[PDB]
Amino acid sequence: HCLIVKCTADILLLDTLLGTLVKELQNKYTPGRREEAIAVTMRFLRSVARVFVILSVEMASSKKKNNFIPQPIGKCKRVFQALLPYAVEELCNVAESLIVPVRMGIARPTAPFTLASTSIDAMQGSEELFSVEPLPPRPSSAAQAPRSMQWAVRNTQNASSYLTSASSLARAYSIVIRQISDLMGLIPKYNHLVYSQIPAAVKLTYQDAVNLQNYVEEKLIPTWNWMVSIMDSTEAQLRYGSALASAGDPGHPNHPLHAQGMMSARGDFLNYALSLMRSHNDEHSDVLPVLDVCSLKHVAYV
Amino acid sequence: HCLIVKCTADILLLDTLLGTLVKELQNKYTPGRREEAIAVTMRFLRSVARVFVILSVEMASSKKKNNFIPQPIGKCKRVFQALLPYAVEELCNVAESLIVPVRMGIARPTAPFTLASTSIDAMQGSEELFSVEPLPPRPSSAAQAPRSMQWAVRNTQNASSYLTSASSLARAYSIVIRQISDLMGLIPKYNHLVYSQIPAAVKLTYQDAVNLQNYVEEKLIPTWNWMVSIMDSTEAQLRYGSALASAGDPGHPNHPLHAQGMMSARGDFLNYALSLMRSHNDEHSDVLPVLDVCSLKHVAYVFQALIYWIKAMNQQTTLETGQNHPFFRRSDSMTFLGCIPPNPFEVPLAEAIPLADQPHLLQPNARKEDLFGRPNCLEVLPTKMSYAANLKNVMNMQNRQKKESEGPPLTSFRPQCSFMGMVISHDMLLGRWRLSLELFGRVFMEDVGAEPGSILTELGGFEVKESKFRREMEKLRNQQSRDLSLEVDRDRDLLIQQTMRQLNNHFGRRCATTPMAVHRVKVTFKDEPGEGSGVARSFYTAIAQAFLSNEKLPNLECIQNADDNAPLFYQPGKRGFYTPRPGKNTEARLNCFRNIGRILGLCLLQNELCPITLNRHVIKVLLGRKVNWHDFAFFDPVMYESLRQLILASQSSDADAVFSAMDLAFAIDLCKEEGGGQVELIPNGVNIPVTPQNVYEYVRKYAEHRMLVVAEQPLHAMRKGLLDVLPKNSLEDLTAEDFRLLVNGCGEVNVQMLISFTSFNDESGENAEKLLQFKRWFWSIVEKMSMTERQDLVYFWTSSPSLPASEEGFQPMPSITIRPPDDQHLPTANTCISRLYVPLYSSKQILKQKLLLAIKTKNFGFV
Repeated sequence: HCLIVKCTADILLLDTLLGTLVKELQNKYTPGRREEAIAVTMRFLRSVARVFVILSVEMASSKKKNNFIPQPIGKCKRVFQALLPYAVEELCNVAESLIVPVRMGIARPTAPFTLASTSIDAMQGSEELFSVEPLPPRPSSAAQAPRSMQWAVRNTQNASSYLTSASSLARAYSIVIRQISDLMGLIPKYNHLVYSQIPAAVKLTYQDAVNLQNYVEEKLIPTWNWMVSIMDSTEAQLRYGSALASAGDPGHPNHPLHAQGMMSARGDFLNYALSLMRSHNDEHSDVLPVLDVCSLKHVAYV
Repeated sequence: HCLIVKCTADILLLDTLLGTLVKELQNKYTPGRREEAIAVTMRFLRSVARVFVILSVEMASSKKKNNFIPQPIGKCKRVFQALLPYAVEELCNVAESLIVPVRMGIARPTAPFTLASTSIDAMQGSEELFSVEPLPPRPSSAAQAPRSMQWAVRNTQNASSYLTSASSLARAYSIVIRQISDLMGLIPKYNHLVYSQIPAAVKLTYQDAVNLQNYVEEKLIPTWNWMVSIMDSTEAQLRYGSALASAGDPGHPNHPLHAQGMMSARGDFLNYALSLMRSHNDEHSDVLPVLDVCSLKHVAYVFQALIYWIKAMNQQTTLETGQNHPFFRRSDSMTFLGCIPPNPFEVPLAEAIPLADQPHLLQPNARKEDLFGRPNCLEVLPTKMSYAANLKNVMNMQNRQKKESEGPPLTSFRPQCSFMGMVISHDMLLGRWRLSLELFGRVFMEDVGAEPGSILTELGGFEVKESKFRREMEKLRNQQSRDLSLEVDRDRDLLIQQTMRQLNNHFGRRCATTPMAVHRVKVTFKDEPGEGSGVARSFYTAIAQAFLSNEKLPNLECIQNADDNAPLFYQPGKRGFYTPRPGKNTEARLNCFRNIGRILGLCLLQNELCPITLNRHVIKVLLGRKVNWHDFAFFDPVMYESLRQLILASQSSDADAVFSAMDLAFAIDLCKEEGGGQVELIPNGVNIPVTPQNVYEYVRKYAEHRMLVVAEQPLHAMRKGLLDVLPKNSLEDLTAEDFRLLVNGCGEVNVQMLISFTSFNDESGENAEKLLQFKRWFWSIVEKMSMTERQDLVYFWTSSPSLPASEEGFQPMPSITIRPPDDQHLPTANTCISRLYVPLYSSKQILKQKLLLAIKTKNFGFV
């Protein structure tokens, strides 16, 4: 953290560190040293990755497209560009670890927070998170939808919440997927975009690009299946509700274009449970599917 | 719907329908008709299943176990019992469809709702849901956790919500899993439970039961994997946090026992994300894992239901001088969940039972693990914290296991659970997820514990048993309109004789074979005939003091008209704690003891404390259940340990020489309080030497004789005395530790406990700050009181010294009235309402002096 975020007037230090790692990774003529260097490198890269994610999540994306891209994050990109084949693998694992609590439905509730606009107020939050000692041992002693789709929305026709935290983890996941794609994007030009840009970086070859791509695809299959299955199910429910809106009579008070506490709530819940049970066997021919899309913000990000 | 819920005065209609389906399902001789009938039947059954689930979800489970089981739901069960093999399959599919929206994390938010108590208001909601026309075509035009686990809870150390709907779907899922298990439960008896019960039902055979079971297992594997992986991950995080709490320094502000908006929230979220990323690669060695369990209510419901299934299967599966002899085996409370004993002959007494080592260590809400000493898919512990690796390992382990009826009639069906593991018995799983279970067993008890026979109640501590205790004792109290009245002196000799004589005249003029259930117990003193509760509390105290005194008794033969003067009780062994002294064993003595047993029954019936501190083996005998070597530690810890050392010496290379040098024989000295002299443990025992090979018998007979043979008649008398007042069933809930909390309450006056039950009233008219300073003064004085002075304070304030072990222990609650400022007057307490009244003293010194002088003026008048 401190080398990257707090040397706010230098870069040669970081370059020296990377040059050292690269030289030792190429120390093929010394026995064991190769594998030792790989193990060392990976253990460093996961630390870089944590620093990178924390920063990226805090800094608000500029809605005017600007190259502000503050130097902490630029430095992170430089590391990953210099150590590309390894950086890709560790990034897959960070991505994977961020999504699973949401993809299994487990995650904690939290209150919401504003993304930080200034570089300074973004950076400060990470200081208080990395300025830490291990515990000592015991002392010696949303624009609104059109009418053809409004029926499918929970609408009127701080405290913590589960959905806040589910959403923000999906937001965070997207960043890593973009960054992995970007690094895969550099590969064709790399025999130029190493030597014309950076003092030292890892040599790599077509065979390696193949194996990286194999690895990257595998790590995405679970989240892909989860996304696809939910999307298909949602699109089906929407299109059916539209076809019924065409064939049915808008004079009826239950038509999608036309449309107490505890018992109304138990009504809502029972309508939902009954719609769920019906839908499983296509026993649902003449009433709108019970649905709300506002929960699905995490699949939208993914 | 309408045939089942609205024909509220008929059943033959439904029977006719079922008979028709069954006949056509057996129409094998007509082509195609068979398959047509099956298709028809299934389409009907799914409709029945919807009706059933809707009803079952609405009707609130009766917390008193009742067979109300309203006839709509009974009819549903009849259908499924008549169409069993098909009913099972469709039920799997309904279960599956209910869980997936939660198991994928997708489900809608909703507001909460109350379960319906009456049958009527349950039924009405379903009417408005089934009274529907299809849309026409267009016209032609939570008890709080202990400190070792509090760090893992989001706690303080209508709108819709997602969690409401996630939870209620899990609640609904459990019902179907129970019902499937129940139907599988009927299969062995079915060739009787068809024809003896219902006009018509489907014939089925052993071969079919096999295939049903195959089908049912498969449909559960996904939810099983999801449950298991999350549980392992949770248990790992809990156990690691505990190990760190042991090794770390509690002086540090980040220790689990020691422990802005947007930025604090972004703090919380970042702490969580960082803990998540760290945990995946075991890069998490020196900070607590970020966790909250309150979200996990849906896995709690699913877990409870999945045990139900395996537990039912297991019921189908089950249908010396050795150290292995039952005397030496660990007993009630001691045998932990799926555990094997820390052997008492290898482990020090001090270590084997920290409660038997230190008797004052018992608390109402202590963890059972402390008191009795801390204890392939299941053998390897939940080591990894990451969710994902546990899931992957679960699937790999599952892959390891992957890698007319001829012969048996249904009555011979031998099912089990065998997949996921080779054999599961629920004790193993209660061994594996021990902490998660215990934590659920505090946090979710009000809700998941309301399921019928919910496994959480088996983790129910003292207060669960006490919740039953009030209900049973008040039920036994309110069934009778006849009081007990005792008029006694304060003098020890007169007090004993008068109490026992009046108890015999009350007992004997009522039927002596029926328990002495009474409306109220009333007591009046001679020359002070004030009456009722506080007087009776002062009496239970004083009569106990009279029995425990080292002074000589008056002749107990005086009690027969309704010398064996040895003191009634003595302290065996190197405890402060009592067993009856046998005296001359005359009938008059046993008659007295039989009345003392009645006093225990009476105090408990009234929910009043009796300060008689009896030893564990005495209490086990009173409960009517077996006494073990471990209870000899409760008889005499120093002798138990010395005999353990004698057994360690029997395992030494010089044991024959050491036992020769000790000169021990099968004869024991008894103290005067045990009847005195030297007694043979076996005939001719003085001439039979103890050897390293007979020592196990010697140590057994030594312990058995001292705990039981010495006092068998006093014990027989007291136990008869307890049964003379209370019915046997009331003993069945309790071990001696529980009986201690109910009989004696908390003997240790925990000042924080007393604070939480105390209310303050003000009559002084002085300002809230002076009142709060005076309240602080009072509690800081009570904190500085010795335990004796605290016990005297509660005795002065209430006419009893022990605190009740709970809120439920108080009748009525303790309270303090602050009176106008006066430094002359003393504090005074109406013990018949357990309320103290205190002047607003000008200084803490005067408050202390006046309070201590009052409670130490032990001659209390019975207000």
